Amino acid sequence: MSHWYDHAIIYQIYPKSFQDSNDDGIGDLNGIRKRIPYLQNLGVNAVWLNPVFVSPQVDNGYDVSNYFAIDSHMGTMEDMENLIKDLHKAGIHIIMDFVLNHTSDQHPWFQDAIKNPDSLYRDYYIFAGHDNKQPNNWGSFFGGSVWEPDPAGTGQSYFHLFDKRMPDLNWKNPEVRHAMLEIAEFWLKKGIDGLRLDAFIHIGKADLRQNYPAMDDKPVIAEPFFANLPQVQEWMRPFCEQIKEDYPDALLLGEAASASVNLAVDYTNKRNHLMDCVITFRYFTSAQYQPKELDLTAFKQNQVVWQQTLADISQPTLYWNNHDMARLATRIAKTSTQAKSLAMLMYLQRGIPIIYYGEELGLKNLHFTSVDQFEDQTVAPWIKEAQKAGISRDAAFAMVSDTHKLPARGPMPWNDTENNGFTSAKPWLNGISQDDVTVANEVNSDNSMFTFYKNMLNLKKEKLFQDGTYYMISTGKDSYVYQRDLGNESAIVAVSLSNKKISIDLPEELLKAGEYQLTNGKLTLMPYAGVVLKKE
Ligand SMILES: [Ca+2]
Repeated sequence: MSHWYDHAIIYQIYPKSFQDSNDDGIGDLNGIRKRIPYLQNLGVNAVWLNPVFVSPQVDNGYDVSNYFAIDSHMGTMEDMENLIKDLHKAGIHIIMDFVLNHTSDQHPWFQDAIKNPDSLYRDYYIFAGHDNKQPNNWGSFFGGSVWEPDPAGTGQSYFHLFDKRMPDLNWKNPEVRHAMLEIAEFWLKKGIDGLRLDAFIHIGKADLRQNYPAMDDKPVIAEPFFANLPQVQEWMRPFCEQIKEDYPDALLLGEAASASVNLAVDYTNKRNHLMDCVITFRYFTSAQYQPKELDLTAFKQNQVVWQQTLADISQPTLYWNNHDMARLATRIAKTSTQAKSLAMLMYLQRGIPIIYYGEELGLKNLHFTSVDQFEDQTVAPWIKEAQKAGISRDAAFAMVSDTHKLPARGPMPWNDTENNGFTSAKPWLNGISQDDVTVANEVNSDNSMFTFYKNMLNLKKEKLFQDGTYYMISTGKDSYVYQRDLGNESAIVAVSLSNKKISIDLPEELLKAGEYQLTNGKLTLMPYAGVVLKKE
C-alpha cells in the first residue's frame, strides 16, 4: 500500500500569529478556518499546527496540563472539530505536536502526586531522594539540576529534564504508556491525520542510582543517560504499532533533534515499526546572538549524507526555518532572488517539505526594542556586552532581533488594513516588521515570492520530484546542484550560492522554475539564482 503522507507537503502554523478572529490580538483556530482558501491556492496539502492543548503557556504549550480540551485563547473543541472538518473538505490533512516526555506541574496527575504523597500518580512521574538531596548530579537543559524537591514534600525530588515546572513522565510504569496511547487515539478518532511525536528520544533514562563523571561537582547535561536509550525504541514500538493498526493512514513523524543519522534509521526503518519520518536539527553548521554565518560546505556534507543514508528507507524532512529559529530571509538569505533559490534548493530534493508559515511570502524577523517582548532571560545580559563593545543601542537590538526565536513568530501580514488585517486590537507581539510584505501584494504580482513557492510546489508534486531518486552532482563549492531521476525521465536542479555570476558544466534541456540564466550547453547563472532543467 501507499499512504497520503508519501506525497506530503506540510505547512507549519504557530496559530497565535496566523489569524485573529475575535479581536483579542491572539490568533485562533477560527482564524485559520477563514484562510483555508489561501492555503489551497498555495497548494499545501497538510497543516501542522503548534500545540493548542490547555496549558500554562510556560513553554509555548509543550508544558501540557490537559490533552483532552483546548486552550481558551485559541477557541473551543467545537472550533477544532470544525477546523479538521473544513480542512478535510479542502483535501488538506492536519497533524499536531504531541509531547511524550512530560506534562506541566498543573496536569491533574502531577497535582495528585504533589498533594498526596501516598498516591498511585507518584509512579506516573519520576520521584527519588533523601531529605531534599538530589540522588545524582544530572543537570537539566534549562539549568541547574533535573531534580526539584517535591512540594508534598517528603524530602524526595521529582525529575524534570527541562523547566522546573515540566515534570518528566515515567515510561517504565505501563500505566503512563497506555495513557499516552489513549491521548493519541483520542485525537486520531477526531480525525487528525498525524502527529509530531515530541522529545520522544528522552523517554529513556538511565539507572537513577548512577552519576555522570564530569567537570565536578556542578550538575551536568548528561545526554547519554537521558537520550536515545534502547528503552526508547522498545517503549515506542507498541505505542506506534497500536496507532498504526487502528489508524493506518496516520503519519507518525519524530523529533530527533541532533540525533545520529544511524539513529534516524533506527527510528524510521520499516522493520522497527516506529516512525515514518524524522525532523533532524543536524542540517545547519560578544558570544551567542551574533548573526549566523552558515558553514556552507558542512551543509552540503550533511544534506548529502542524509539523502544518501535514508535512500532505501524513509523520506527525509526538508525545512529551512521554524518557530524555534530565525526566518529564512534574515538568518541566511541575502536577497529575494536567493530566498527563491534556496527554497528550490531544499524542497525539490527527495523528501517531504515542511515550510514555515510566512516563509512563502519571504518574511523576515520582526525586529524590536525592549527585553520584555522576547520572553527570554539572556537577552538583557547579552545586549550589555555589545553596548560595552560600543555597538549602538539600535544595532545591538537588531543583532538579537535577527537571531532570536521569538521575532520569528510575527503575525501574518495579510493586507493593507490595521495590523495588516491580522487582528483589530494590540497584536500579541509587534514591532518594526522590517520590511512590509502582504499576501494581497504577492497573490496578484506573479514576480513575488509567493508565486514562486506556488509554482515550485506544483512542480514538487510531479512524479519525478516526489518519487524519483536523488544524486548530488560533483561540486561547485560555489553552487548546490543535484539530479532527480525516475529512470525513464531525468532533471537537474542547479543553484548559485555566490554573489558573483558563475558557470556550470553539464549535459546538452527544458526549464520551469528559474530567475535569469544562459542557454548554450555550458550554463551561467546570475548572482544567487537557480534553475530546474529537465533533460532532453
Ligand atoms: Ca483569538
